[PDB]
Amino acid sequence: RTPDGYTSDMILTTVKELNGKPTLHILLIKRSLTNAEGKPNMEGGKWAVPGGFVDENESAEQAAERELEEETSLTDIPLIPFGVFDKPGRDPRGWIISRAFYAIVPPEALEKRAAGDDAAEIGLFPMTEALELPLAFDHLDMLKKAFSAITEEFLLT
Amino acid sequence: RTPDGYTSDMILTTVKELNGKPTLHILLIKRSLTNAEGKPNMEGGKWAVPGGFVDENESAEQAAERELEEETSLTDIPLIPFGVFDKPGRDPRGWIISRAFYAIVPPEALEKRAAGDDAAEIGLFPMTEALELPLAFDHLDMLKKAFSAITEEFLLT
Repeated sequence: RTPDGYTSDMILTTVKELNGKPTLHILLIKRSLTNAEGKPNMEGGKWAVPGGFVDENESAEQAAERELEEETSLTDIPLIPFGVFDKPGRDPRGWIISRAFYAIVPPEALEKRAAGDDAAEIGLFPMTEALELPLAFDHLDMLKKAFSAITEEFLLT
Repeated sequence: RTPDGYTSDMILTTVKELNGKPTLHILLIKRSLTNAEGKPNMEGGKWAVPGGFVDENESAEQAAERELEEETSLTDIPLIPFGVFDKPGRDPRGWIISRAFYAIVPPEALEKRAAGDDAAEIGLFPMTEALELPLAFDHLDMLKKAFSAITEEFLLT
């Protein structure tokens, strides 16, 4: 018995004004209602952080650097590791181990994707609102641990 | 293509006097010359940190807590995560992802194992000497990143 997958998942954040106050926002992507065959999707309709499967010939970091660019065209962004999500059962599709990173990027690239041609599918949420969404997998746990770590970094300054 | 394994690897350290100076030591375990069949062992004869494979029904943390007890009978020891070692090729046996932890324990349990009935096989090394050993897999990289993190924690006090 070996693992079914390794993923690189990204808490992608920015700071922007909500009601004239600087507020931490997160980019999230709603899972399709259907899979490729047109039947009901696992975790269908639930919001997920951006990310993807890591390839045999890369590190989770390399996969996160790539997935950052595919989703936003950002390129010179350090990704901060903040955990591993490996709790048995986290992903119903099998034994999948997630390496989780956060990044703090300028708001404009995230607004572009939330407003582009996938708009119904992508949102830029204040983090307190994101925490109340219907979230895929253990992603609520991911967001709570990221929020906490990011906040504690912001507090130290 | 999925991963071949997930491991929980432990940098197990203590502080004790070497030439009347308090020095960081590490417990390491020499890999057998042979595998179970009696033929040459992968990474045979090379020193490795304690650790083991994580089971489908546990977290890497649970596996580290267990492996701490099997190797030393310590039980109330917080394990500090310090990285993931996922670099392609790190383990010749396949695609194996390591979740790495450190712990700082009292010297006596580590001295017991280094002096017990596996004595030729187990050593408690000053960390600077451990860094020069013939080390299995990427464990040199693991020890250098642990040493660095542990030192920077000790410096903050």
